[PDB]
Amino acid sequence: KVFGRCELAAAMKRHGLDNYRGYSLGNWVCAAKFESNFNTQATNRNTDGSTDYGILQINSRWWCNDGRTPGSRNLCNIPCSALLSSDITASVNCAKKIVSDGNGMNAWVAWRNRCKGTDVQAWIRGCRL
Repeated sequence: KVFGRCELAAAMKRHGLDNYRGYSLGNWVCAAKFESNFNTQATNRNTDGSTDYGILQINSRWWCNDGRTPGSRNLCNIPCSALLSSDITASVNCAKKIVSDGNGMNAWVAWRNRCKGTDVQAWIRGCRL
């Protein structure tokens, strides 16, 4: 499912992401935009053999099992495939644990490279929330 901008912002807000660990809603929308173009089915393989999954490109080395990243952890306790569902619930709850891990949203390279320090609120502008 390819989310609309406002649609995803409302879904993320409903799942407790606005201001989660100090990160306003615009940060998550911005990250999803540049990680996955709002597409829940986005996957991208990394050079170490791990794969990024779903709306927030959650990585199989640490956070989910894809049966294909040897010596990996499954700290979100989910199959990576669940991260691709049109329902973002699994992606959101896993991201909550990623962003609590110490490094905040720097765990997402596109957030730090393209969202951090910009006007992220513009990403929820015009949305009814």
